[PDB]
Amino acid sequence: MRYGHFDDEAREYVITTPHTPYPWINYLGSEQFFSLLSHQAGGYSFYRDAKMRRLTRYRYNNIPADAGGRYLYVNDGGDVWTPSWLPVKADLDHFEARHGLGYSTITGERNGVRVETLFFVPVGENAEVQKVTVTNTSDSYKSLTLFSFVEFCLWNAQDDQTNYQRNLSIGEVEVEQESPHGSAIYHRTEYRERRDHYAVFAVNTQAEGFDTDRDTFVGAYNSLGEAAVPLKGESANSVASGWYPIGSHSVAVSLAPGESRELVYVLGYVENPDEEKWADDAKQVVNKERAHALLSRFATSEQTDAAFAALKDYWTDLLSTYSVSSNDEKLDRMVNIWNQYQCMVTFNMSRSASFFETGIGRGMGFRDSNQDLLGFVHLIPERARERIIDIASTQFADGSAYHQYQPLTKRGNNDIGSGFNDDPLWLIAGTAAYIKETGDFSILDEPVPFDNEPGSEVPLFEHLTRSFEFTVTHRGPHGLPLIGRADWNDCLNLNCFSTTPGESFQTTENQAGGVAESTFIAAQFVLYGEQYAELAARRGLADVADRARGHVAEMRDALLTDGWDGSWFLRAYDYYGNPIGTDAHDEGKIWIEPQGFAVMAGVGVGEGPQDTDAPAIKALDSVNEMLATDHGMVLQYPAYTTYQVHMGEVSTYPPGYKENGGIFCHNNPWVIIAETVVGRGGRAFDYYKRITPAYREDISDVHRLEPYVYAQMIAGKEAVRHGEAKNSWLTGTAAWNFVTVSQYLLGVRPEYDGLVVDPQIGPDVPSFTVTRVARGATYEITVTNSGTDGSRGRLVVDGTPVEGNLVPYAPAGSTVRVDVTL
Amino acid sequence: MRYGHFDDEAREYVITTPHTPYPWINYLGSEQFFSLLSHQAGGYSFYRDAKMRRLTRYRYNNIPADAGGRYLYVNDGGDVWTPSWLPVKADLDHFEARHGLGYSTITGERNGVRVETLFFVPVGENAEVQKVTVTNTSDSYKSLTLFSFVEFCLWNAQDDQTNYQRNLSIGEVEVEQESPHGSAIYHRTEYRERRDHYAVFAVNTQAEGFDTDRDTFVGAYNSLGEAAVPLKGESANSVASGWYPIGSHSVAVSLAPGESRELVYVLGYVENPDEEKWADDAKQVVNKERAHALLSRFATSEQTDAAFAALKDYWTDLLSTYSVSSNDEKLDRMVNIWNQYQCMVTFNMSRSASFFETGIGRGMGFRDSNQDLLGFVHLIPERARERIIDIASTQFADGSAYHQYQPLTKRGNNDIGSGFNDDPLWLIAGTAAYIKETGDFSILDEPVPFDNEPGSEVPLFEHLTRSFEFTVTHRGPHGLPLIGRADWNDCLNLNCFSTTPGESFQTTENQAGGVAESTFIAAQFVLYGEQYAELAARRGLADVADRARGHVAEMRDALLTDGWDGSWFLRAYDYYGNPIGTDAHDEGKIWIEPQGFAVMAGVGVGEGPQDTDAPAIKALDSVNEMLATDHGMVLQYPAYTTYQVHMGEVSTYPPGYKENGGIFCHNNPWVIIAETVVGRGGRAFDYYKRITPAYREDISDVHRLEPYVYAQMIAGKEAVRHGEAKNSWLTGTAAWNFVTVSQYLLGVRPEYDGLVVDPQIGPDVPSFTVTRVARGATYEITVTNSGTDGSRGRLVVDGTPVEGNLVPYAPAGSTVRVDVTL
Ligand SMILES: OC[C@H]1O[C@@H](O)[C@H](O)[C@@H](O)[C@@H]1O
Ligand SMILES: OC[C@H]1O[C@@H](O)[C@H](O)[C@@H](O)[C@@H]1O
Ligand SMILES: OC[C@H]1O[C@@H](O)[C@H](O)[C@@H](O)[C@@H]1O
Ligand SMILES: OC[C@H]1O[C@@H](O)[C@H](O)[C@@H](O)[C@@H]1O
Repeated sequence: MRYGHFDDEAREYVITTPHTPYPWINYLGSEQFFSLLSHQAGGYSFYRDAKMRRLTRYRYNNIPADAGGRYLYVNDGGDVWTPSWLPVKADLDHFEARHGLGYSTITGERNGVRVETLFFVPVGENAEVQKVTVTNTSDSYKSLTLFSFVEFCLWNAQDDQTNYQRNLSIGEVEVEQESPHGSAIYHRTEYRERRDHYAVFAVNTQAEGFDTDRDTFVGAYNSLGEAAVPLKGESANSVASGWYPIGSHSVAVSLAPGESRELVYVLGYVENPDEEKWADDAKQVVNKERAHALLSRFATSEQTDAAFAALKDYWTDLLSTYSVSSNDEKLDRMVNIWNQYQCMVTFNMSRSASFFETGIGRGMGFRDSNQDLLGFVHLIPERARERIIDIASTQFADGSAYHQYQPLTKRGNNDIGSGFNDDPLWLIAGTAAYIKETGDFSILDEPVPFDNEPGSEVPLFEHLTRSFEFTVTHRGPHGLPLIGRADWNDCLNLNCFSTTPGESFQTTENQAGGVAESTFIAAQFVLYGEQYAELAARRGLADVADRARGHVAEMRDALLTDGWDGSWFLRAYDYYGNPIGTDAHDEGKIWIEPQGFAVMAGVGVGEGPQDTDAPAIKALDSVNEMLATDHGMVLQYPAYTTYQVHMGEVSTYPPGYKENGGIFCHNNPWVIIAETVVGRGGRAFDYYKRITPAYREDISDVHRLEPYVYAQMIAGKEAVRHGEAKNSWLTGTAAWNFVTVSQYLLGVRPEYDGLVVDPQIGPDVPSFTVTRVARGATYEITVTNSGTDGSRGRLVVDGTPVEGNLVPYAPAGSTVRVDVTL
Repeated sequence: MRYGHFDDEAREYVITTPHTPYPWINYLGSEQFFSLLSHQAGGYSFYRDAKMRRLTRYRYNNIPADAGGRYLYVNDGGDVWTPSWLPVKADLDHFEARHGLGYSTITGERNGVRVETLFFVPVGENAEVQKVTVTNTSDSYKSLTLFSFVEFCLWNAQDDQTNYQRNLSIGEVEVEQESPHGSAIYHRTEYRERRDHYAVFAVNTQAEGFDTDRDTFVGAYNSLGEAAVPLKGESANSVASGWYPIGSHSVAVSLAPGESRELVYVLGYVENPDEEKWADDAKQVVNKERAHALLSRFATSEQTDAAFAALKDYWTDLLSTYSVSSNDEKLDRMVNIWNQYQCMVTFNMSRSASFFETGIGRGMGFRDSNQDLLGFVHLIPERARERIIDIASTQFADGSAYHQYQPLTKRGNNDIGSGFNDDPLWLIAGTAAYIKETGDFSILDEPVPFDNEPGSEVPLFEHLTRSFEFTVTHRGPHGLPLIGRADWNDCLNLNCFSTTPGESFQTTENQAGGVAESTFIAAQFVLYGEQYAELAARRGLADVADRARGHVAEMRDALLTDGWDGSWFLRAYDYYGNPIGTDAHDEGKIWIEPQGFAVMAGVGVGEGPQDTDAPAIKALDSVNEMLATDHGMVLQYPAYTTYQVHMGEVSTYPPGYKENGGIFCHNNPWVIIAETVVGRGGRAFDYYKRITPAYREDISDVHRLEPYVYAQMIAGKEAVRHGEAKNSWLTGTAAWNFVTVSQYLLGVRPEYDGLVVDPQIGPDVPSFTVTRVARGATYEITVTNSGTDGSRGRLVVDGTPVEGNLVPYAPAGSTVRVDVTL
């Protein structure tokens, strides 16, 4: 069953019941200011840093989940309710929430009163803005008191929740009932201290009253759903002095039948230059100039409406780079709208804040930066370019890099340090793609430091060389790369050997040496080894290139021998050299990562889909028989039922969950592409459909999480909860699925010397057109598709039949028409 | 107004309403296993380590506060309620909660049904046990279904609340409906991996049904107060697979009028040897032997009742060391019962967990270990002795020590390291007191390592020498000890100079050198310098002693000159040698720490209370005019109204809170004693009364926190919330107040060569007897007291008038009678 439906025209998902299987959130804000917003108005806002600069408080593991948010308590003749349904849970005659691009509306009607709220963060604005519309839809008169509600976080969220001995005493506000454009509350905790910023909560009309103390507003022994002030019908005008500060105003609205009222609220993040902090000599009153300026900017519905439409323009113009038209409206909505939206969010948010990720840790995987870039680089190339240079500057001079990178500080994480031997090659993956997309080889010439050390700068290409050579000099007895702490799979820790709860599986190493090898880094070395060879060759470094090709060929040999178990690739070699991922064993006979990434790199690919002796085909057939379920392909099988001390975290998970038999979506697109590579488009589109939001909307009660975005993890076949997802939104599944549907199924992928036009999607999408803007030009690609295994497209270019699958990059401002037949 | 009353004969505080100003908790367990228990049954349990080994989940900053705990949902013919009132909040005909020593009872009656629950942790047991008694007090028949409720924490509480990406997938249970003695649930999260321990939740009767999944028991979009299973009237028999695991059973009870039912529940922490973890070969089923054994131990009311009484015996026998009988029952109840109880708790719990301290950080201040010891050393000398040796082993070879000590690991905290130059002398304060109490000078001969380094062991006395000499070699231009990062006052950071939110005020040092001095360490050096001199001299090290006396005399000189502002002592010298705590300034003219500790050490004490030119009297008169309020003495005055970058954290607090103008109770007993020293007992007893639980019970609505225990912080005169407390229970206020009332007001303090009998309490306690057991002997001390300033007691010993105030230590098993006249 479903709990809403897609509104393609509006570019929205519309949730028609407050009773979802789990809270479904949206992301607001696209620059420095962000918001988490559920269909019930829960979650929070933060500027830049979701740990140190969080404006509002949100409790993970609340009972019930999503119990606090931005609330507008309606008091209608004594009866108190909220349009978000929660916290109050009053019977609503109508409820609807619409999640769109950088905004959401929530609407509730009860007893002849309808409240619509537009939530969004404006462009060029560090503020969450609420446009409220109250409509008397009854035949009688209405006289209402509306109580707005926000609960503040004391900025640093880790502290706010763990350091009560200090922080129950530092809460401070200022109250400005007669604000230039209405009424406003200032949460200024620690502005007295080292903070040069405060928060503002305001409404563009004169408030009847207010409240900044949470215990006075809500009452003792009261849940948000029973708050005392709204039931009383009148604000308590509480002034906070420590404890829990809130933003709250009462607004009086009288309405004839059919008559409506519009109100605008702003949640703002205001900073001041250090010298400009105080309005007064005594340094007690905050300087509110900038806060008034922001509030002058949203004093009217007309202003607000314009900021909104502008936001709509931003996103409208942003998503013009790639779109498709098909028989299949689910594919269309994913390719054009929801998958691209999700990829921008992963860029803007990294892995900081989610209903699952708790926003306390500020870091993000070096490997995750790089994979994420592949999904948004067609949208924001100049930004992408700047990202590639940021992360590459933290790279150690020996080729390794920090396993985690801080986007806010643009520095590697020292505490975690290095050691994950797949991390380095990921920088090549990022560079190569960025350049194929833009043709900006100039970046390779850009100066980049090692470990952010001034005067150590070398051309970026030399960094790729460090990354390439790192694997060459760190191989094991079989010639496969040493795994180090882990490869892509963080829970594969072969140098951990831990028996002590609370030691870090990824960092702690209880045995010093060993020979642990990974087939996945091997496959990655062949794949991104050849991309590096391509870049060195074009660069004019022919000697370096042929030589790197030489290593790549060596790794290709190793995989197909020491890396091959007979019907699929081994996953790794352990500390003592015994194989991992072999049919000889009982559990973890087969792992998905090396099967997909290795065939992604042509290793084992024979003559065709018919070449069933081709290892790549044996592997892919093994992946189908042993790992693929209706819900996606599981990570390995069988899952580990007892703890394997030699293998780190992977076996600490119960069968069917996460890295132990979970369906890790991130790595499924690897098999999908591998399937287009070997020439089985139908099987590739099948797999892609099994894990894609649009196609899972029907089984929402199983999925639980948002039907519009990818989640990291869907419980595998050995979990009772199979089909159930966790960890939605922030995941490399987005980037890799976009790259899969856009470049391999649809078949439109940038190359250095032109645009490949190679569709591989199977019979289920017989016809489609792709519109893409590449190098200033627009290509219109009209595909007629039998979808037959091993059929590749013939291009007709601008009315003239051509040979091969590459289309030459036309000049900027050009329109090229490409006819493809499969 | 009050919310209960003291029950002295039961040794309990009884809270007669569920509607306290704030949740009032108790501590259960006295060995390895502890529980936090509010008057509403909220809080949690943990074994040893409140961070890594926490059995049950508790949310700080819940709305409303205290919303989850151990709940027994009563379903009486459809009407669902709880005896703890919360979560459900059903109208109760009767409610009462009684907090006693290591146990509590909670009782609720609604519609002819009464449920009494005895909560306690048994001696020699790692388990919280609940004795439930259901009594049909109506004239009609009753048929009830009781639903027990516990919500598990996934052991590591920091992880459990921040690592959802991993931990929403690792929740596991086992359900045993037919347990040897009833029904039991096993929470075994991560037992699959590195944990050798699980938890058990059971009832000594056959359960009708069960539930281990929180979302099924409580329901979607439901608060604990609305849980779905109890409303339904029947358990859902949920099996937890990830998400949130709970312990819950339904029990069917039918009752004729007047007839009652008794049920026993156990919350248990069961470990297994590594080789004994599994009942099965497949290693899937937990070995429940030890869990069954524990449950066999509490299968009956008779067993339970005996464990209870034994617990009562433990505490009855434990608090036999010191008691007083007086006209004043509040003094009596504090001296005999509540103050002594609180001191044991600080020992057992350190600073790990309370409703204000969040149990995530495992550490405790080195200085706090030492001061705490002074309050419980008469109770548990052998343990104390072991503590003194534990902390002293982490001390660096140069005299400094870790500022924080881990009691569980018996290791100094490395991350925080050293630098707080008052910390070292605190080890002398601990040793000297322990030895005066016991006469065990043998400890001074004990081998102790520096920084836990094998082979570095030196006699303990040498450690005291390191501590003594550390101050001698770390003095400033005026001859006062360099403050380092801070002295006792952690928020006095003179080498911080920070302007960056999130830098640690106590550790980060933005300026390398300076000359910051502290008068408080100076006073501490004179006080504990002379104790050290006494110990070296007795030890036979005459040269070392006279020499240390020499330094002590030098420090005395410095304080009364470079340390004296005219009418009180300066607080310190800053980084650039400018005074802090001087009448020349506008804010922080006077600080309390150096006034009390310095006169505690006789610095400035003249001829008598009449000697008004004596600096000690000027200082103490200054403390009275400028710092003392009806609620206690404030920390400094006036409080800082703007941030002082040169002074660290102290000024980040708003006036009247914590270290900036808050009433820090810990340091008030310093002035109180200093007042008995100068000979003003009435003023000393006045001050003591202003901050003591028994005497504040009347103004509970102001205090807010528990009226039976000391809190760390009462808002000072410049806070609007003046009179309001925070941070109850875990504080050095307990130790120091006990030492104040027991040794200085009442006047009974151990010395090396005998027992001083020197009362100084003022007119308000005209007569009292003290019963003290010291060195195996019992002293009965009968005081007749005019309470006149400057009157000190004349001892008559065993019928014979004697001279001076010292009574010779009689042999073990003796009874000495001491008559005192004042
Ligand atoms: O780190 C512990 C310290 O935190 C500071 O913020 C508090 O003001 C102080 O009372 C406490 O000792
Ligand atoms: O464990 C597999 C993957 O897990 C993800 O949670 C991490 O972000 C990613 O870096 C890793 O490759
Ligand atoms: O450190 C982040 C990692 O945490 C592990 O517990 C998870 O299994 C893995 O998916 C994730 O990448
Ligand atoms: O800050 C003053 C006091 O604060 C307490 O929290 C610290 O534990 C104690 O060491 C210090 O003396």
